[PDB]
Amino acid sequence: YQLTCYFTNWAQYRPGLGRFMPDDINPCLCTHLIYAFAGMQNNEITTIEWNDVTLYQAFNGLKNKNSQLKTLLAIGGWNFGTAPFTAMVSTPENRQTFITSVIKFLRQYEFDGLDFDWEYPGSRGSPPQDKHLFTVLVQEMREAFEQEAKQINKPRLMVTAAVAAGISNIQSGYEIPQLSQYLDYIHVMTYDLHGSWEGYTGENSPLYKYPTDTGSNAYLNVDYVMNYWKDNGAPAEKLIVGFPTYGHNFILSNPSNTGIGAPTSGAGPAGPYAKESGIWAYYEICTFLKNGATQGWDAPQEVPYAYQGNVWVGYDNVKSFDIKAQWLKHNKFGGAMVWAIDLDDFTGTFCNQGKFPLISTLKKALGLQSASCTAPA
Ligand SMILES: CCNC(=O)c1cccnc1N1CCN(C)CC1
Repeated sequence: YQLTCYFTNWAQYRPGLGRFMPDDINPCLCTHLIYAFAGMQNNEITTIEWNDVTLYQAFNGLKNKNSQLKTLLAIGGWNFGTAPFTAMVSTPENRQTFITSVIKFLRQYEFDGLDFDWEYPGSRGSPPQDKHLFTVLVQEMREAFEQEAKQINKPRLMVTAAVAAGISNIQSGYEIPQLSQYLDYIHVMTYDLHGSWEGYTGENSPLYKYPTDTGSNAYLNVDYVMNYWKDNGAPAEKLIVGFPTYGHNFILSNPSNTGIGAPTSGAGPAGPYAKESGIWAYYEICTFLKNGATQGWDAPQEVPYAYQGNVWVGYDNVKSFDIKAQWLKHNKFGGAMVWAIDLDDFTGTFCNQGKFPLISTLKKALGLQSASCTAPA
């Protein structure tokens, strides 16, 4: 199994104990590390933060401590949107310009591959033709990587993608069988499956449906999404399950109603570290629990929740990560990806469950405890 962990280049701006840099990553923890995010200018890949070059060096320098560790650069993300992707795939010339730039960039800064985080082909402004053009782009990148590997006599660069969990987004976004052929790994975003935008409490990443989930709401769980990808053409072995080291919080309309599907008035408060509206890092959630919140367990969906006064949070813990990992193994998927390494309790001081408690749970469960962690020769 792979254990693939996203690192975010804005975690550096968090105050005090929240500050997270590439050198805070245990190089033995994950099998793959993904750097979020790269940008695009004139159909060519670029940095986005002022100090990305320095951070790349520290990030890829972690491979000097683990001979087996591989790194990838993720281009795009939510705020990036679809416009530069649409423009880049719109002509063969623009795609070639991009692919050439990527090969040069990854080799220069010593990344082992590219993760496409186009959110999403065929939606959020992206026209219908981008569904097929995304397939074309990925195939062309894969084949360019194959050719480059032989010309310079080095291992081939990897091409992966973070992909939609919403069924509508999947249907308008991906030619699954064709796309799966050329991608090395498919990182399925099996989280953000519920949120305050719905007007009621719901879990961030429930494994199974809740009894009341009817119609299209029955699709908002890890099991359905992963199986949808598999049943519609993606090989299980290439499919990577998304694991969140964060939760979504809510403001309860009635503090007396604290169950799944309880009416809410909006997003819960930003945390003191990640400072994200409606989102708490796992370590921020641990503070919530320590400060007197009541623990809940969503039994049908195998995930925890917690509430105090008018604040409700749906999240993942050691128990839920374990259950999901056992499920993953039973279904013979390629492994797990984690958003994000900087949201786990990396210091171990918030949750008192050791360093990186959530990711460590996956490392143990996926048979990676005895994985090689030695500097290269
Ligand atoms: C911060 C923006 N993140 C992304 O675009 C992203 C890219 C790849 C995988 N997961 C992503 N998240 C979507 C937003 N969620 C709140 C966390 C996970």
